[PDB]
Amino acid sequence: SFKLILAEYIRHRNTISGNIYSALMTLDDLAIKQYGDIDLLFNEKLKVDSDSGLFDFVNFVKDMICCDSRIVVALSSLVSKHWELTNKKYRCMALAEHISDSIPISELSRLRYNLSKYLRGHTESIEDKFDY
Amino acid sequence: SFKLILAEYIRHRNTISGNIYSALMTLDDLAIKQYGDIDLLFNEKLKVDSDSGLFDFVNFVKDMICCDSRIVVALSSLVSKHWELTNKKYRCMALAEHISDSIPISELSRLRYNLSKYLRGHTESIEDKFDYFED
Ligand code: NA
Repeated sequence: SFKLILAEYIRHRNTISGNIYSALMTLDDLAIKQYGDIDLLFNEKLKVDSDSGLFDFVNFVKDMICCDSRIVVALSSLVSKHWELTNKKYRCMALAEHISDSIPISELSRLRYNLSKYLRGHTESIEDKFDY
Repeated sequence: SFKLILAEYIRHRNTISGNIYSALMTLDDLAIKQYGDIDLLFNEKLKVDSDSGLFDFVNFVKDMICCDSRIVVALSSLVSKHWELTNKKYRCMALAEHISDSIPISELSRLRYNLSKYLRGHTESIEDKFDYFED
């Protein structure tokens, strides 16, 4: 159910509406802090517009999921938006189902916990604490 | 473009017609010899209907992308067909562009070499030989 929220967000980042999705867009800031220029990362490093762009993107994020799903969710939604804006919506659909399905349960719970805290106004940002 | 012909075949195996494509369908027999019942490979071993089916399929064939495009092309086309028939056409399109572009130029030329021979009636089946310069 939270999986499905994540999938929906990644799949439809470009047009989607609702508070929970606006919340998730605040994760962009983490990706920007981490990589600096996202366009450069997408266009020059990963070549996301190439014929292998979907697979090269997933290969880039595959190990960092268990490090920080916040980053992977942010990057996946941004590349999905990029692909939708270049008529590769099919890649958005393929990415969303696989990223959402591949976040391990520990990391999924962690993301849900920190998002919940943000959504109730307990925290300024979506943090990375574990609910022990 | 030969590459684009392969992409078209994989993308649209379920509905595509034409001499080049019916020829590529003869490669199924290679896949069936290699792996046996394709349905079992797809449904039980690879679980291609799962949310990660696309990526699990690509991972399964990735070792052959470089060295045996006959089998990779056949299996990709067959799983594409399966996904079109189970309402996941978006997977057909993601698969076709990636597989077609990930086959090395030398293996491309090889497939083209053997396919042309088949289509010209010089061989009974689509072989796996190299021309003088790649052998
Ligand atoms: Na020939």
